[PDB]
Amino acid sequence: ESAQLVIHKKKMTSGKEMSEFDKYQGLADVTFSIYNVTSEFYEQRAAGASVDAAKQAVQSLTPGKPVAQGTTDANGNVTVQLPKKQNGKDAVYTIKEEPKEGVVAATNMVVAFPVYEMYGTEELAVVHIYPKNVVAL
Ligand code: NA
Ligand code: NA
Repeated sequence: ESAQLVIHKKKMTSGKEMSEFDKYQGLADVTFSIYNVTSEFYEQRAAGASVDAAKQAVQSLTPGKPVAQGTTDANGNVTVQLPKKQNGKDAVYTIKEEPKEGVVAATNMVVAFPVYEMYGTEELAVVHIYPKNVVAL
């Protein structure tokens, strides 16, 4: 009933691990805070938003206390576990990078369960993400 979310923080110059990103240095000691936006997603949906629009909307929301937080290790990685469901519904989370001196923070990202490899037929129990700031890139 929980999935692992593996967050890879890269200094940038599918849902599965992507070897392409190994060209970039991993950044240690970066904290990510993960917020439950499940209710907010379903509200957007009930108001007629598409799945994509609903995700885009809740991307800017960080309601309440983070359900999880993790700080990257020496290689730039951290795993957190997240419930696949919240209040009986397929869960949606907003992932926020905490500000850190000398680091360009990623834009907030949304992860909506279940996750399929981008879509394949097998649900992922391990989801890999690579938060980035495209405007900065
Ligand atoms: Na998804
Ligand atoms: Na990044």
